[PDB]
Amino acid sequence: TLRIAWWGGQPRHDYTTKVIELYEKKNPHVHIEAEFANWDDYWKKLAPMSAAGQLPDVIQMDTAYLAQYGKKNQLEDLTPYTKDGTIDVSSIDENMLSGGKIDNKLYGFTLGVNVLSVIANEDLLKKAGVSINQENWTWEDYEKLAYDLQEKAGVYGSNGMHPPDIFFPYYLRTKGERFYKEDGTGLAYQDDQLFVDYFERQLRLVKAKTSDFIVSAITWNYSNQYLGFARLTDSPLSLYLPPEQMQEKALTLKPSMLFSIPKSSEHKKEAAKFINFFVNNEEANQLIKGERGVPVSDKVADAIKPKLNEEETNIVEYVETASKNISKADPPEPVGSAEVIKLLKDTSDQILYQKVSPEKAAKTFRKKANEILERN
Repeated sequence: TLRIAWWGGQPRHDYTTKVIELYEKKNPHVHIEAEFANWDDYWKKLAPMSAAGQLPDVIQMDTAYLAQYGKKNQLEDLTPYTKDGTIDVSSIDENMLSGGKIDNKLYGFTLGVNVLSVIANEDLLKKAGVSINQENWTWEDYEKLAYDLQEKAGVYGSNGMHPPDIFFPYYLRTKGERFYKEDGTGLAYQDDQLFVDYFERQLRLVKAKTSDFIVSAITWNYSNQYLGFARLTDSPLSLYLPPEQMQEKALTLKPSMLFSIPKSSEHKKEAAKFINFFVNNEEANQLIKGERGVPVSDKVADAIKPKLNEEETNIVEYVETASKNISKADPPEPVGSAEVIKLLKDTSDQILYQKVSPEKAAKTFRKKANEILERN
């Protein structure tokens, strides 16, 4: 047998089960045993197995945990299986895969990509008499919009860019900088005024009447999350490119999730054959239909687009457009990023809700973050 595991909701469980049944029909000698759970319970399951050396042969993995599990050669490098043909990448661009690489080894194979977006309620934009020119609106343009939306529609401008470990790095990209060094040993940006300018704008918005409720004309999220909001909201919603991405190509092709193979598996070829099937089989992807993010193969993408309805189509058309003006994905979050993230959240509300000056909070943050990461 081959063991396979993932997290998600019940719709995902249902079609993933159907994908596995299809695989077994086409591969009778391979039985698959599935385990699955919501996000929280899933890591609860996988964490003890990781160190006990008994993970499933195919592991659904998240970028924020890839570096941790890839410790001490615990994950199998997938790069050679892309080279011997086990995993076909002839229709998968490199730019879909780099969010799963650490030190030039592919510890996770990306199953789908997401792109940050400003998701807007069209009825509430109209009500306030405002609109978004997504191709080149600026951060100043966004702040105006949030103010205008409140005083002319009584609705929040936005949920707010939460959390800060996602949208401060986005801000940095809009200014041509980066949060993590690619090698994960420290923060890349060195100019504390980037930090100051980010959290001063957060101050202005949070202390304003203009500050989830999207079912708030505006919500900040990854593109995949639009499906939930668009199905929930009777108003029409649209994905817009976020402010000031054009100049430095601030958006990236973020792995929604990845498949990995643990080095302890005794079924690596069969595991990799399943991953190849998952990302390249047209029939399987008529069942997945983009729910795990935009498919990485342009052949699979072409194959499912006719079947997608309005909301799913909006996502694919958003990602396809954004993807022509992107920068290189971040590597998986480095070990100790959990501490950095907690430090950033704690520093955020010392700024927003205590009177901690952003200039003081800035150097102080950068200080301790670099000491966390310095351990590599």
